[PDB]
Amino acid sequence: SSDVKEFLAKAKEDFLKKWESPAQNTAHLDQFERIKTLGTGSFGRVMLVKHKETGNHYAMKILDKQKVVKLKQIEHTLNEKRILQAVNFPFLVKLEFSFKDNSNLYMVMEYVPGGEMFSHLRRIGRFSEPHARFYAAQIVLTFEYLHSLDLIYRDLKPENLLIDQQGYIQVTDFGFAKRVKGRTWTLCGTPEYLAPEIILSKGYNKAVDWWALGVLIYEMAAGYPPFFADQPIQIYEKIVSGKVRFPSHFSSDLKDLLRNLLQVDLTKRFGNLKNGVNDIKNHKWFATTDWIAIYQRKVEAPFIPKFKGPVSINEKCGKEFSEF
Repeated sequence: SSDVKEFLAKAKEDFLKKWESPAQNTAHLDQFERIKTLGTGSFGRVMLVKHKETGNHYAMKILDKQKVVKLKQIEHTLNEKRILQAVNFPFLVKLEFSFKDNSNLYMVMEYVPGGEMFSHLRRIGRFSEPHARFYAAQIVLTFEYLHSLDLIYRDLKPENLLIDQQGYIQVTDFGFAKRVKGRTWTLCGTPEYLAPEIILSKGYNKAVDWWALGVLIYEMAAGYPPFFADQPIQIYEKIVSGKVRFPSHFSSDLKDLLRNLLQVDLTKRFGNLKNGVNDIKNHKWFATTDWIAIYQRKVEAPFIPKFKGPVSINEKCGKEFSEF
């Protein structure tokens, strides 16, 4: 009943402290040793770095300030960082340090080597229902956490979910996340996951995440998404039709839960009803889920992945990123 209610009061207090005085320049570039490139983002390279004194490894995203200006992403970049430095939940990736210099912004991210659920679902084909359920449980709780903070996630999809070295889920990207009470209108996200009210530009709220959960659950258990096609536009068309076919092996409870998540009518969608998340949590498809044990990372994972161990002399855009 009320153990939940105080956990969330304390979570909000923690979030708001950090959200009202965000932390700045918490480290410096000369503290990290470059190892190699991990990849590329939009504004620059992602580097595997090693903290020179603690020995811990991080994914440091480098962001060219001028390229951020040029791609029209100042506000989104400020906001992403502000959200990341403020949150804290066992299935969310950490922003471990941030800092800036003349040329760049740096986001030193927690680095768990692994491989996305994207690559895993594709090469395994599909997950059994308890396997899907175990991941889904982690997203339910994660959304319950983000939503209590008025944060809409807005980018749920297999590619943003890493399967960690304990086989637990980690949400790895906060690119589209937005803090809003009430409603907002930005068309963003990967087409297969979008709620029809996003596509129709009628404004929408945190309930799109719950539609997107329903999409994810269906994909994990079917091996393919419920709404699909060659072109984004056809995908959008199929969603607005709202004609979901379930595989023959989907249990009754799964189909039941799925009709309530992929539910067009907001007065009926599981998630934002007067009962909120408990409507999902008490749902029959999750009767076997130990919520508390899930949060504590105690449930035995159904699969553990294969182990691994891997600037200008002028100041640029000082005013634009002063809040960074």
